[PDB]
Amino acid sequence: AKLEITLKRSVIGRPEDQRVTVRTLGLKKTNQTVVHEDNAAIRGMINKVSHLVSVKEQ
RNA sequence: AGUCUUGGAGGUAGAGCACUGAUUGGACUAGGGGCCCCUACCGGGUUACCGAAUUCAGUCAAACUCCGAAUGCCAAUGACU
Repeated sequence: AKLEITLKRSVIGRPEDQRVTVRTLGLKKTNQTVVHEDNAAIRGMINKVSHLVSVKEQ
């Protein structure tokens, strides 16, 4: 299915490894709501971070 | 470029004491002197006077490895952004 991905959190103050992964999700600023499909590829990014992001299912 | 995917290369942290060294303690002991006895340093007895090896347990390492993670790196492979 689909799921929404937002930010509670800014990227400034976080390492370089977790910085570009935010860029690849389409997320640039804070509070930028972005929807994608429930796939294990994007789930692996969330499982890698899970703490800049408040996840949102449907 | 990132994530997931399978595939490795590699010998730290850890852990182990099998190699390397270090080192505890007991049993045991070649052998060694010593109380010295009998006495050509020659015949043999003796102790906790030591003791190599010996095995039993016991620790220890930046330059000890039979072992060995997380990650990080080169990948192929598709998928997504």
